[PDB]
Amino acid sequence: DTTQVTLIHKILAAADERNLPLWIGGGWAIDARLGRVTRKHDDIDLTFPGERRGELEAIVEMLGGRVMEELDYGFLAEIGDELLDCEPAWWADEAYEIAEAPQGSCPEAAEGVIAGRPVRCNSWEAIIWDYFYYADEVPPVDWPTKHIESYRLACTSLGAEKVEVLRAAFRSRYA
Ligand SMILES: NC[C@H]1O[C@H](O[C@H]2[C@H](O)[C@@H](O[C@H]3O[C@H](CO)[C@@H](O)[C@H](N)[C@H]3O)[C@H](N)C[C@@H]2N)[C@H](N)C[C@@H]1O
Ligand SMILES: Nc1ncnc2c1ncn2[C@@H]1O[C@H](COP(=O)(O)O)[C@@H](O)[C@H]1O
Repeated sequence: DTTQVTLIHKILAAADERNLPLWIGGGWAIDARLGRVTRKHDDIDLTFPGERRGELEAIVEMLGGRVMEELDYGFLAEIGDELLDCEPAWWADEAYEIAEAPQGSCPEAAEGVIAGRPVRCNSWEAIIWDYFYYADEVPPVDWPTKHIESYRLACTSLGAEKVEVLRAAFRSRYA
């Protein structure tokens, strides 16, 4: 969506004004790290400081949107027709961390680009990590192409050995 790209800019601009860091996650995070739009994305994934949820909600409402229901891992919001999938991160020692995610999931540096603009986005490890859950719940043979090819891009970018080490950590933690 041209709509999603512009909505991302609008959200980040509003967050910047509030000195509120926000990380782009999921599909858009992959494209941000690649610096190229590769794929339609169902929604916009956001990671936010859990202790400043109120400020994110205010941004959403400022933009004519609304906060919808709680999710198992965060909350859902909406601007126009577009859905915002929002997950909190919490201050660790010198960075924010998503609960039950790899260390370094919310890097301070803006390490991606969307439509020429630098953006904060979740790490490759954090991105990959969520595919592990997905694989436990949905047989990868039933994954749509949009998710399959994005997963493979992430694996290509991170490297096969690092992915398998991360998978081992995932399996071990949840066994
Ligand atoms: N960090 C711990 C959590 O990791 C994963 O959640 C991940 C969710 O599955 C992600 O949501 C995605 O998957 C959900 C379905 O689970 C879709 O409804 C949603 N549109 C899609 O973006 C969401 N965008 C990020 C979140 N980390 C696990 N599925 C649940 C776990 O509690
Ligand atoms: N049905 C699902 N169950 C669990 N995880 C999912 C599901 N769909 C997507 N995901 C994960 O969430 C990430 C972000 O999805 P998206 O918001 O569609 O970009 C994907 O890259 C997958 O890792």
